[PDB]
Amino acid sequence: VRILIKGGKVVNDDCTHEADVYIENGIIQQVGRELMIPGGAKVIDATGKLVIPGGIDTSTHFHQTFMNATCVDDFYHGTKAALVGGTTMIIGHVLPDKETSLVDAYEKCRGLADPKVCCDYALHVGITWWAPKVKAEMETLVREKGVNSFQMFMTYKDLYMLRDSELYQVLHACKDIGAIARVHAENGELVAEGAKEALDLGITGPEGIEISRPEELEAEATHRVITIANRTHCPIYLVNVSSISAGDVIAAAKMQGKVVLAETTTAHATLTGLHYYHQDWSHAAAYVTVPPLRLDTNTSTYLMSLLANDTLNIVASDHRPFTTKQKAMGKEDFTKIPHGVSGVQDRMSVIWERGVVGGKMDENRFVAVTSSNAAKLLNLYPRKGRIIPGADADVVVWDPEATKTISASTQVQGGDFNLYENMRCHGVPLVTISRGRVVYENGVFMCAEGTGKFCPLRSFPDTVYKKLVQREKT
Amino acid sequence: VRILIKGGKVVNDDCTHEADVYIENGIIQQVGRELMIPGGAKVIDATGKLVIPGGIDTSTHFHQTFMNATCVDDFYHGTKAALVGGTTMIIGHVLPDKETSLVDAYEKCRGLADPKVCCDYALHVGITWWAPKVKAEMETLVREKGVNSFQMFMTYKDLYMLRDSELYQVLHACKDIGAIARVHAENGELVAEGAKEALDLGITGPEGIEISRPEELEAEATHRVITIANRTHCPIYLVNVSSISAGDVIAAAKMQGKVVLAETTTAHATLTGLHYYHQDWSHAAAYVTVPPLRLDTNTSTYLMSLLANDTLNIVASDHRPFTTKQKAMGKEDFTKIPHGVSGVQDRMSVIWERGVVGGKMDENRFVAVTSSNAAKLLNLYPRKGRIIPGADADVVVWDPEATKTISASTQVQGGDFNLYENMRCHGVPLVTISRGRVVYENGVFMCAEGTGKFCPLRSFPDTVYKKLVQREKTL
Amino acid sequence: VRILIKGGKVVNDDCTHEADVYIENGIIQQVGRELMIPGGAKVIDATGKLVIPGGIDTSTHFHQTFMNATCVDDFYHGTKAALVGGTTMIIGHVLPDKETSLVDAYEKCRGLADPKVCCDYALHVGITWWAPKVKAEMETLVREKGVNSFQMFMTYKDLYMLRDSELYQVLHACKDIGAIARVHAENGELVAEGAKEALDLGITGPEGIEISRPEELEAEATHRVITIANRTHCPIYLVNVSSISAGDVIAAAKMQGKVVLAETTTAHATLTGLHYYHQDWSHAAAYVTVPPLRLDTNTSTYLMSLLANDTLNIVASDHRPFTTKQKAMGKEDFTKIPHGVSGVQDRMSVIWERGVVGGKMDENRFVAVTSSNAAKLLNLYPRKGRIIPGADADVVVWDPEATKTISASTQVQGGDFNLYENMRCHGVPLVTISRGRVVYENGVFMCAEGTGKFCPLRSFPDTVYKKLVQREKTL
Amino acid sequence: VRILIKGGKVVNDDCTHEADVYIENGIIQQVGRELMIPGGAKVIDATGKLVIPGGIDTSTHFHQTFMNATCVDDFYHGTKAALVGGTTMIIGHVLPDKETSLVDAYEKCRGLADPKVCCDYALHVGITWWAPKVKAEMETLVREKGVNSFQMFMTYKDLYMLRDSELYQVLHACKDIGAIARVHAENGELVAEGAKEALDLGITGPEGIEISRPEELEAEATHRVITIANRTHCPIYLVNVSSISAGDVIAAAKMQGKVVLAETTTAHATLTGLHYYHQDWSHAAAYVTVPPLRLDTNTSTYLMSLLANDTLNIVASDHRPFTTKQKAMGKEDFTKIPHGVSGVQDRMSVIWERGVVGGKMDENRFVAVTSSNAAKLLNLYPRKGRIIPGADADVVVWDPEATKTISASTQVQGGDFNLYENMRCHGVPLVTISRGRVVYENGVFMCAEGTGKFCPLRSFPDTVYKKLVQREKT
Repeated sequence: VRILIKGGKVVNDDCTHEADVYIENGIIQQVGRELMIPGGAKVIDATGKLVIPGGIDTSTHFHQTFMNATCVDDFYHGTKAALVGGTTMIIGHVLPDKETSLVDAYEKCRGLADPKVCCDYALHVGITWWAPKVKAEMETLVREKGVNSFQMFMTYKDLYMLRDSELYQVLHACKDIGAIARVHAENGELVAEGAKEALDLGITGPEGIEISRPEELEAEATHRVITIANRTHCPIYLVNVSSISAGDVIAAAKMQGKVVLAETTTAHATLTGLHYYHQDWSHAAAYVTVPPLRLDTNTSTYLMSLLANDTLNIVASDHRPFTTKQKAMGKEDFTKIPHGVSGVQDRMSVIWERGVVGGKMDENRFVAVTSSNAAKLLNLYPRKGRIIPGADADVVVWDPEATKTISASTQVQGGDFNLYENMRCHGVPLVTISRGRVVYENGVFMCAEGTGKFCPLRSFPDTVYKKLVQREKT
Repeated sequence: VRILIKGGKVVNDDCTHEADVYIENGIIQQVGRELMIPGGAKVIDATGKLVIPGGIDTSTHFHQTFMNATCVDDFYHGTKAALVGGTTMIIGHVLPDKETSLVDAYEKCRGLADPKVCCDYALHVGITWWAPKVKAEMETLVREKGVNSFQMFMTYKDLYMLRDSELYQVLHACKDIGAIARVHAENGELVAEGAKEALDLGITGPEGIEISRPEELEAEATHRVITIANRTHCPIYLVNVSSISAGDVIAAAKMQGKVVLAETTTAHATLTGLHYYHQDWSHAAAYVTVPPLRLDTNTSTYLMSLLANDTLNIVASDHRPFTTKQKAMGKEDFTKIPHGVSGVQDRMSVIWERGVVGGKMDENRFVAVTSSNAAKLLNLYPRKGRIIPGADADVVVWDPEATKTISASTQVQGGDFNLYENMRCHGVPLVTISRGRVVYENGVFMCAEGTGKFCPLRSFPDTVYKKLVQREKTL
Repeated sequence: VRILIKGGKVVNDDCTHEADVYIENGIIQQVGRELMIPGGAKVIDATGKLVIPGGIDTSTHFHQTFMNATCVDDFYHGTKAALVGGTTMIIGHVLPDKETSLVDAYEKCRGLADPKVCCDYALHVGITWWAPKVKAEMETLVREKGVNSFQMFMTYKDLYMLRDSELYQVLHACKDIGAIARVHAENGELVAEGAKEALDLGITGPEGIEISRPEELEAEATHRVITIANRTHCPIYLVNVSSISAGDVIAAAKMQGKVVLAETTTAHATLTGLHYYHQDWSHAAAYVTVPPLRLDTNTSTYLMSLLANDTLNIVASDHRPFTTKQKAMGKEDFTKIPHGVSGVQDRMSVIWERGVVGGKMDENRFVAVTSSNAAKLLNLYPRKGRIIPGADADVVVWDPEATKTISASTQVQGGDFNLYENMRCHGVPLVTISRGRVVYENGVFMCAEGTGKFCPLRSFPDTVYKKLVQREKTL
Repeated sequence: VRILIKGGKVVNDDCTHEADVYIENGIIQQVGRELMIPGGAKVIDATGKLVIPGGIDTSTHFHQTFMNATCVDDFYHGTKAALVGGTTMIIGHVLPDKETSLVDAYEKCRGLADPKVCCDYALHVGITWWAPKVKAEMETLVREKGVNSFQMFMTYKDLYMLRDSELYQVLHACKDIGAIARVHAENGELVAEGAKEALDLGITGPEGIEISRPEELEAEATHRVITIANRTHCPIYLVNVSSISAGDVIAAAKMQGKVVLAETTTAHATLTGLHYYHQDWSHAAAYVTVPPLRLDTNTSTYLMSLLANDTLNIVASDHRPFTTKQKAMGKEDFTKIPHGVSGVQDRMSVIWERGVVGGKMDENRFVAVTSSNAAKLLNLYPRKGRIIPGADADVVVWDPEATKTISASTQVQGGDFNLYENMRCHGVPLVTISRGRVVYENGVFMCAEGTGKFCPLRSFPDTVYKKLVQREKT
């Protein structure tokens, strides 16, 4: 399959230039103004369009059972939805139950994904308890199974939560093997007490998700894990950053030279918690995730600014849709509403609209936060996240002058609601190319299940570790 | 005993005015310009002097056995040193070991203090472990043993440290019975790992106390306990605040309306951690306390500004002297150097010198940080911490033109070193009056052991709790 | 006139206690529990009530002509409204035009006020231009006309604005004569350009007042004047603090030990700029003042926390009401809407409701922000701002269980709107006493015009300057 | 001239990879692992070396008369010194006297530089007063004379200082033509009063430079000009940032999405004001510049962290050496010591040593702050600041395992002192290539005067303006 993308502007995270792109055998072969190529190529007319690295979504939960509900999208449907939305790689989550094997949970995931994915992928592994067995398994995963990133929780007391002593040991273990420590930082003791107290106060509706875990619980846990990480000399990556208070902690730490990276989600960057107070229970429940969307109307604008200014590095969907019927497990008790929202298909368009069209960042910074920063952290740059010769041919022809009104009735991602219903969004993937084949064009998707491949992720990504390895020389 | 303090300026925390003060039967009877009094009063000449409430020292450790050493000063010597240095009330610590009775520990302390104290006193009670028996003991102490303040530690893993879940319950229990929760906020897991790591690196000298617990450990724990307290709705009182980082956390919280109070020590407000690097091991060890003094040379100036600005409310000595021989338990392993410094006799003069003479605060703010704020928090204001009619006659005649230079060779407090050696002090107590008797005058102390009394401390002090009643209606 | 206030709780800024208060010849003679007094005193029943120092309102504009409109309330009506609302002292503004005499302007004000005031008063003097004649007039005012506070503006380009070089000299001159420098800190060049730009964009409605001067203009000017004051060593007092951004600058400065004080208005501490977008033009215009109320809904809560935390020291009304007809001068051009709102009668009740009932501060902090801090800054403490023997008898019997709802239809202050329309207030003055006479009781005001007196204000108030003496020795 | 650089690692601001580089006719022709090239090329053995974009020094003052002293380095000697130190482009300053023509001052500079420069260069133009004539001249310079950057001062009352009203008009004028506004932000009224007061207090020694302009004067002016710029919608570029207080202002503004960029100097990033108290007057005077080095021992470490974290974008030398004899004009009155220090030759090595070796940033971030960020701001990226095919052949073979001890006795830059005397610095330019010729190798410099060329700088650099032009669409 030989593809010539003609007439567009190549947009990488560093700059934009007019150039044609020639793809063959899964790889970008040439980029330049006037290309000499063999005849017979599929020609895509990208006049007026931007030719960008396909999106890399660093947080997705295809096929995951969580809080007794099973995500509506499996690996085929999730990756299809990602491609239609202009994302060409997904990183999925493995979440072993406490005191169960990390490797078994990883293998189960590999089995669900390998025969089904439409696009390239890799996996983060959840560290949900600690013991010498767990440490050995971390070493195995990094050495043999193409993992370089672990996910920890400071919340979910009695299910997934790690205590300070255990985080210390975890982070020490991650740095010794060159892994990235992702952490969900909310104070789990206080979250547990807050939910019990909210229920006692008769707050049983979805707004309990906000009331029971005010932002100071995030700011506190964020401060604490950054301190633990600085003492262990481990790089720390905060996830689902949701609040001004937490953002301010991260910015203060970075100011002091601490080795801190952070991700937010589309929803936290663009939506407010007023959705929890909607008159329709089902609408309100669809927005329930953690940390929750905050009521302060300035929060989404602030987080967008931080994404533009590199206080936050990366934006992910955190895609974990449930049906209305599954969400309704919590109809009489908000603590049982399963945490999760839809977004894998929405991410690129929503961030283009609120970020770029809204004047918060430019097109190059859009590429950085949707693909290039992630590729770097993943140790896959410039194989991914960059339009250059030699890179993987994961490419999106992006129409910056098309709008689509977003609606659940027209989406292919799972869920009964779309969080961005009726939003007019001015940026559209016109063509999605994955592994050097057109998989989405003229509004039609086509790609066989299992076409995508697992991409092993190598330890010690320079973007983080070159600096750290140098500090420890003294 | 009838006393007339004539010719001075009365300095309270609100303002200064020229007035005489007449005392009888332990109580200030009159304050005013041309007083009509029965003849035969002892007349003290205070012309050129300031008449101030006696110092209230909210943290002292007389007779305490800690880290295998027992504090040099008992309740007689400690309270005498206090009085000579212009402090007329001390609050002592009780520290029951894990799984042992709080009441028994409090009773033992009362037994050691009641016959020995020279000045009024009360006691904080340490909460070092948690269980239903502990909660019942807290209730007993507040309901009938005159306690209204508990001390907890987020550090000293496996000795005194409470875990986060325990601290939540402890703070709920404190606010239910109207107590103040004092907390020593350093991250105890990180302190434990830092010390181990420092030793493994061959850092065994006194500077290990700094290296092993950098200020981020105090800032993190300070932030965490403020957050816990906010969720429990308990007033929270941070102790031994040592760092810019921690002070900034406290200020950011107060900005947000959180119910946060904070104390620092004389040493933290005036000295730097350079002392840990002194060529004499014994000198360095004498400065070892926790959180440690910080190397950042701006630290003491900043903490003094916060005391002036009311980000920090109160200055204490945290008096817990040990000898060089005792300190030498750690000569080859800094983690065994027992934590504690001398200061109960130095506090008023040193804070006067660095605070008032240094231009960071005026004489009225000096009274607030040395007596009045403490009296309010203890529920003893204006009985203490104010020169007014009706108040207890705990009064100091303070000379703001003094010729003193501090030296260990002339102090009466315990310890082989004085942290402030050779410091020139312009403010000193000329006369100390406690319970309406002169106990120190013309450089001579006289007071019989056991003259001081325990002062039961009433729960739900208004200065903290009156606000909290209305605040609760909105939460 | 002899008055006995019996059965109440005395609430000063330090603490609350049950006590009776006996007044004679304009002065509080006794405070205490079972008072021995001559018979035939007027007895006021204060059981269930709080006895507080009367309010001191540090910013009022009675009789002022401003922006081509003349304030609805003169000195009689303004002071009557004050007294009905529980405020017993007002500080008025003098504002001489550029190149005109400060003294003549002060004398004219004294002429308008002396025969009309119902309560005690004093005056701030505006410094709107600079030259040797001005410096000589400042000196005259402080040396013999009882002024100790000057007001300057960093905005109103070409009307009242001082340039940076002039402000430096003005502040040096103020600290030399021991005055307090009040400053309205918005960037006047940017305010001028913002207004022009807003009009050019067709923004002509009242919301222009917000759009044209966003909070960064106040934060920038606030930072700049603090910096100027620090270099001149002059105490600096920020007025009408309106924003989170400005408040954060002030707090950051105080953290650094700068000599900074700050006032806000009732409206800024309680209301938002949403009022500018009201469908009735007249309603929107009634809220127009500078700096404007801010749209950020967290603003008033934050400023109230700063008042509770002492980042802000004092709350004033800034009373300058205009009618709807006067305000309508700007119906087609918001820049001509004269700046000013009603509030002198509302201040005590509104701050009680949002401050004390809201749980942001307690009753004692309420006294500090409404009288005591002002008395200190004015050099009138404890003559005013404290219920003690010897103090002036300016006293309010305050009912903390009141049934009032605020409405313009029942107010006695001027203006067609009341900013707080329909607000339920639990705290109201039952009795107001001024100069030791009852002037308001049983809902009836009675006081003859001119009963109030000018109170000369002495230079170098200790609360600011006593520190500065020692600080100067280190600089 | 045909050059093959073989065996090294190409280090750009985004990543490092092993690759050979082939240069011909002033331009990088190929980059790649195994190159097919015509025979007869000059071969440089870069095994063990890093192949980097040559340094771009955005602030130099060759031939400038300032404070009645004339800089010791002219355009030949300055640019030679730059090349020996691994900097291949310099941006010089034009500073018209108040009420004199901007264009005449630019033309005089062009005349001094064109026949003398050894390396490529361009010029910033000082706006030292304001009137309608000045605005017309700005338009001319941008339209016709290859200027896109103006330098303003908030200090030097009565010589160069602009007042608030004049800055407003200046910044409005700069944004309308797509220029960058560089500003030296110290409060000039307060600086003037502070120097008068210091002298009155009998402080006449070099330490007066600190005492008379404490950091709050910078923080205040920095806050103010950022506010002016935000109101005018003009990009603002702070220069010679020197203090924690000012850095904190810049970081707070960036957090809020304001369009703020900032530069520091080598000396501010690495040295403290204790040098003002040296026992030798001449040593102390050599460090006198503005804003002054600060006494707070944490300042240089903090500013280095900010350079690593992108609070500060760019590091320049601000090279303006004077002799001991010229500095001594201020022997009895510090206010007459002419402001200026040597550094053009030191910059790359000092920042490599303190930045990279000290573990504050990695090698890629070193390239960003020494060349790539500047190229972007200058509208010259990726022509400069990047090793890629098509880029200008301005390249340095950098030895990361060589130390040189810095000493004035061995430098080629001007001045009697070197601020970094005796510093052991572990990174060395082994080879400097400018315009595709070797100009420095085996420790020997060779390049004819006038070989370098003026590089016109085009208006509206995307890195700043693409975002801004979008904001003003609403």
